[PDB]
This record gives sequence, structure tokens and C-alpha cells, in this order.
Amino acid sequence: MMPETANIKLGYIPIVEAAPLIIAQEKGFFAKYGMTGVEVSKQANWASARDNVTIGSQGGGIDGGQWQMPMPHLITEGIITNGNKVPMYVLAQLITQGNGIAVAPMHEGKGVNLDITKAADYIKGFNKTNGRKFKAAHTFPNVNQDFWIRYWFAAGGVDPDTDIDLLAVPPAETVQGMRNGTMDAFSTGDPWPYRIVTENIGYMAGLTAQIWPYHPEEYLAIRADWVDKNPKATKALLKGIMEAQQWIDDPKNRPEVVQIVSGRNYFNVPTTILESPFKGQYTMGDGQPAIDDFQKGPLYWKDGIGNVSYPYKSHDLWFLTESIRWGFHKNAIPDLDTAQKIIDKVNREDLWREAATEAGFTADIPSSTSRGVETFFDGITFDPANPSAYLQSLAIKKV
Repeated sequence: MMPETANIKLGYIPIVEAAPLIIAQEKGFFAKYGMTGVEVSKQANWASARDNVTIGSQGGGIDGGQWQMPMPHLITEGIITNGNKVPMYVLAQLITQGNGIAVAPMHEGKGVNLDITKAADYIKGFNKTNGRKFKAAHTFPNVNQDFWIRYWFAAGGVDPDTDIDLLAVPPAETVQGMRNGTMDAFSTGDPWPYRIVTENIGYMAGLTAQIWPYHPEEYLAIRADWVDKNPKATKALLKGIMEAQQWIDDPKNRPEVVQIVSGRNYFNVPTTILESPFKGQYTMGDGQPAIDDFQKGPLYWKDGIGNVSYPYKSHDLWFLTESIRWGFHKNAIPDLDTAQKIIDKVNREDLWREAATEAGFTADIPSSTSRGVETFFDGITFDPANPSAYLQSLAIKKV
């Protein structure tokens, strides 16, 4: 099925979530299906990734790439691009887990761990007791990592909007702040946790693998105009990604995966900082036991619930439901019906199914577009069939 074109520019951020794109390219999986002209382009930050996909490859940007959710949806509706609507299609989930919340040393022994309920008053009154409002950061508002730390805070009784200072700050600057004693928490992901702990910059309150096991995370999304014009090439790219994900999850191949992504032309970091996490090994600190479980590390093809790669529409729904929870994009996404309408235009799980079928991976295709009821660490459940009930079960929200 000769692709219409063998070329495409896909952006990535130098974190473990990018692995499938890098491996599909470097191990020849894209080439196997005819996509011999794939350029895996490093993005400076999420803002730059957003801008680059808006201009497209022809304008000097990118045709698609790696994204935190629901960026593809927000770009499609021009919500985060000042009204410039650039339709995109979510084609596959790249990975699950590999994210976590780091906390500064000064908060050790205060109960600021996975469940911060007992430390809620300590956090809320930090200005009076310590001279500043508890300060936390993520690197881009209204997406994955902002959601993770907001859920963690709110589950313990801390309002992330009113009780603390939750800011969007570059990763290096944030870590520097933690070292300087001016930043209290950081919603981040591999390879950051290893460095933060080993360099005694802070400890890990919890992994997203603990907050929501096998949670939806990073996704591959490409501009709709590119996909509509190159349907065969799109499926070829999906097959390459699928094989790369399958390859990455075999423990035998992980040393090579680590070696490749850590290389100078990609992440450009010492392999040592990624070796442990790729084995599901994390030193958590604050007197808590270390984690040594492959199932708690990043997973790219299959997880404990189902297939990782398949993009369940129920997950798109959770991201937009949580957006509504925090009052994000009030005018653009005023209700759950509007959210579903956006999801039906953006999520292209049908192409994932088609590509998987053509490639001979029919045994791995999920039977539904929903992964069913989702369960969080605090007992809250999200039933895709009734997002209203989920929202109403939450203690802290803006709706």
C-alpha cells in the first residue's frame, strides 16, 4: 500500500513519552512500511510544539507529533491558538505512566505523599507559617501534567487554584527553584524524577502510575489536512509506531531503547538517568519504600488493563471532562455534549483499528471505544457513560 508520500515532520519533547517516535525511526519500523522520509524533530517546549503544528511543515513547522491531551482538540477548535483553528486527528496513545509529582525536601515528614489529606492544612496555611503560598509547577497549562498534580492536590483537600500558586514554568527553571528552596512541588516525568532524587533536590510524592494506574497519557496526533490527503501514509506511520511500541515493551530491547533515546542527537543525556525507570525502578524518598515493578514504569504497547496504543474515546472524554472540572475554556467547551462532539471530530480510533488489521495485529484490537469504568487511587470512579456523575462526586471543582 504505497504511501502517497514517504515524508512527514513529527515533533517530540525529550522525555520518555517520545520513545515510539524515535524508535520507529531509528530501528527502521517507519521505513519497513515505506515511510523513509520521517523527520523526528525536537521541539523547544510545548508552546513551540503548538505553534509549529499550527504553521505545518510547509511553513517551516511540523505536520504533527507527540502531544499532551487535549492539545489536539484545543488546537482543532482554535482555543489555544488565538482562534486559529487547525483540525487535528488523534491517532494513537504513545505511552502510559512515566510521570510523577516531585516535592521539595523541606516538606519531608509532613505527610505530603500520595494521599496528602493529613497535610492539607499545612499546605493551605503555608503563607502564614512559612512566608509564601505553597508553590507548584507544570510546564504547560490545561493538559496532562497540570491535570495530574491538580487531581493529586484536590484529592487531598487542597484547591489547586485558590489554596496554592500553581504556575506554568520551564522544567530546568523549576528544578533550579526546588534546589533554591523557592519551589515546593513539580508535576513532571522521566527522566526528571531520577535526577531530582539522586541529586537530593527533592523526593517523589507519587507516580501517576499510583494516582491512576495505566492512565491515558501522551498521544500521536497529525493535522487533519495532512491525514485526509495522505490516508495510506498515515496508516503506514501507525504500523511503524505499533511495531516500535511492541519492540520497546520487550525487556530484552530496553537497554538499546535507552541507549538510542539518550543519544546526542535525541535526548542527549547520560543513559544512567533512564536505565532505572525503564525497569520500573524508582527511589521515592521521604522514608517511603522504593518501587521496583516493571508494571509501574512506562509502558508502550500493553498494560494491566488493555492495549496502550489504541486511543480509547473514553479517555478523550476524561480529558475534556476534567477540563470542564477546572472551568477551563468556559465558552468553548460549555458542556459535555460539546466535548463529545469535539472528540468525535478529533479521535480517529477507526484508523488505528484499520492499520492494526492491515498489519496483522487483529488480536490486539480492543473490542470497544471505551475502556470502561476508570478507578483513581482515592476511590473516585469515572464511568464514561456518565461523566456528570463523575464530576458531581468530586469534592473540589469549578462547576
